[PDB]
Amino acid sequence: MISILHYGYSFIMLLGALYFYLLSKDPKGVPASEYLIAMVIPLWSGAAYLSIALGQGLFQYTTIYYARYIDWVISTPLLLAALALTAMFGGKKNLTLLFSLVALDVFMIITGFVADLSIGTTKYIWYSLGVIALIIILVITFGPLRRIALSNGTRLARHYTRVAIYLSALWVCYPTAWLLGPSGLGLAQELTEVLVFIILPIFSKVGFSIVDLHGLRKLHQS
Amino acid sequence: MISILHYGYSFIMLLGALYFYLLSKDPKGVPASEYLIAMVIPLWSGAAYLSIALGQGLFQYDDTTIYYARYIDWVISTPLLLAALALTAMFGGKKNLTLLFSLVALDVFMIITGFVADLSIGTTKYIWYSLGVIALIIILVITFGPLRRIALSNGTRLARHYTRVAIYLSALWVCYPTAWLLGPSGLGLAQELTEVLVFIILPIFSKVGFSIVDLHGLRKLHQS
Amino acid sequence: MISILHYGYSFIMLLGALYFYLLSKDPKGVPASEYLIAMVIPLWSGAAYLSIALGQGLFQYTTIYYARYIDWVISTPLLLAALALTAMFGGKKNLTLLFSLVALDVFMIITGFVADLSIGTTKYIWYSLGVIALIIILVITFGPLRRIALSNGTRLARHYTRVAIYLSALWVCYPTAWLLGPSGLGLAQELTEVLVFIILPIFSKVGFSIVDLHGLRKLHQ
Ligand SMILES: CCCCCCCC/C=C/CCCCCCCC(=O)OC[C@H](O)CO
Ligand SMILES: CCCCCCCC/C=C/CCCCCCCC(=O)O
Ligand SMILES: CCCCCCCC/C=C\CCCCCCCC(=O)O
Ligand code: NA
Ligand code: NA
Ligand code: NA
Repeated sequence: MISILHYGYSFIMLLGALYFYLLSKDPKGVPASEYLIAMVIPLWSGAAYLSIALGQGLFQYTTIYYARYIDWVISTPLLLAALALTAMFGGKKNLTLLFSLVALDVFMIITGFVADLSIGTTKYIWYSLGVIALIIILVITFGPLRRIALSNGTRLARHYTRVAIYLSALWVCYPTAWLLGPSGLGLAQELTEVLVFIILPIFSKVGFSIVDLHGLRKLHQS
Repeated sequence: MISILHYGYSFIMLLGALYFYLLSKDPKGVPASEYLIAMVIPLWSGAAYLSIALGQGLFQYDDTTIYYARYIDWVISTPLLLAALALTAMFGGKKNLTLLFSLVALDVFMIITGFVADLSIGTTKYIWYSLGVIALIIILVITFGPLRRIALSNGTRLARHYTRVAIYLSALWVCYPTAWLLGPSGLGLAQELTEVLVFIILPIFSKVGFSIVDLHGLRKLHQS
Repeated sequence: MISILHYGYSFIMLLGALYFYLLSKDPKGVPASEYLIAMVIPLWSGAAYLSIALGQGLFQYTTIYYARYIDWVISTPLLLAALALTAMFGGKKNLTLLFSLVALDVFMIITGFVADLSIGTTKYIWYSLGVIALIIILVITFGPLRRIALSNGTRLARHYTRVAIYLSALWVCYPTAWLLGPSGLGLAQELTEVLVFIILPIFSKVGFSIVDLHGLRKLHQ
């Protein structure tokens, strides 16, 4: 079942990527960079999850699904780049703030991988450092990055706020599931965790970019 | 012989790098970025191939030898080659860094699928290989489609140079997956030594030859 | 002792990062990018050294403190980015020159890691390539990068020269200690090398950015 769930996930990622490609051909004032990011996220995630479907992107250590961290260390900084570019839509870019989010996010994913390879107190030290990074990402998202969005007008700021809440609600679920599942407290079964880390990322990747791209495209004049 | 071939390759990479450095000192309207890219490609490749010459950048796996240092080479040198190609198309005009990074992403993916295919067996190997070939097809579609249209937007003379470089690169690059499939990593029709020689000769043309053709052509556009 | 030294180091890195964050809130004409670089360097290094403190970022092979290379491959190109941005302060950026330093530096760290995994002549081939990369970094630092600093006026060039000497003096210590210690000739003891690679980087990361940011901030008035 776990293999078939990952094949299904990879197929959905491919369909999402093809949909964003089709949208990119009639871009409605959204820059090509947003369409590229929206395609790379699911194609990379799809490849990483295909490796799990094929029985390659996991090892016994309990099963470490290490291909999830290979996925996230690329897909999650790109999702924050997408969020930042939405805040900056129609205005000056702040690439310093964008790269601040990239740095926090790459660190967060690495601490999760090291936490997964760790045992005892050590595991929860790494986990806690990753949670601290996520807290700072959310502080930036609802603080300075939101102030940039507000500077780009009512309609853009409304859309940014929707995308920021959508992202934040889904992202807090990842460390929650991690802690409850086999990598942490071992309260939830492996299959439960697998389903959560199939369904969450469908919404976090393809769902996020449908919401984000549709909302930006709606701002288009003629 | 295999060790000596790799030492020889690394020496040729170093000579190429020194030549591009000397050209960079009298740049003839070509931006410093193009000279830097042209030097990083052969120096990185030369270091990776030095690791093979020293007996380090390879291991035994499925009874075959995986020359893993080739993938360490290509995952850096090949996206830089497409960046060089893209910057040629954009010469004298607005840069499209979105298209350039599209090529970088496709290319890094392509090299990673090759490495994973090499570590794989059976149907799994050809799934990864096939995904890398699809990435190369999309790179070539970009090269002869939208990237060529950018070159044409920069005028007849630039577009003539771009088209020459695009054909040169494309002709060499389609050889890599062809050799890979025929050789020990794939169907095992071609012998290890044949594959070693192909993956010594091809990259001399793909790296140093490409940047000689590209930089000479760009420098020729300069009026002194 | 080795574990406690690494915990202490990680704590000093955290305090440095928090100090640079506080400076960033009243930036005195220094761009946000400089404060971001100044924070990433010690936080990344702190995390890498925490892995050693916890007994994770090392293996027996001699002990390879592999977490040092994970640290340096990110922290050292960022330090050269900081140095390059200082030279370019108040003028046009030369990102080609900056990325030239990044490329040489990442290569240098990788040769050190490969040298550490190597034995005999092979070890010293990789080590020598890394030393050549460092010499080119220093030639750039005191040649073309210093000429950019001089183009940005007397006060900036005075500050740049101070931070270039500070960085250069510390950086030449790393390959010297590496060669003398267990990874090289094995003349210096493991504990001596551990202390050198605790003290040097405190000056190379937090000390460097205190000197750099204080000097740039002083140019505001
Ligand atoms: C294991 C994973 C490895 C990851 C692999 C990473 C690849 C590194 C290189 C990428 C392409 C570089 C892009 C080049 C940037 C564009 C240059 C540019 O903008 O040039 C401006 C102009 O030419 C000057 O005046
Ligand atoms: C091993 C960890 C590797 C992490 C690499 C980072 C992954 C890719 C994400 C990078 C951030 C992309 C930022 C794009 C900025 C676009 C700016 C613009 O559109 O003008
Ligand atoms: C590991 C595979 C993916 C790694 C690379 C991902 C690249 C995609 C992300 C960023 C695109 C950057 C676009 C820059 C836009 C600037 C404006 C322009 O000139 O078009
Ligand atoms: Na967006
Ligand atoms: Na070019
Ligand atoms: Na600086």
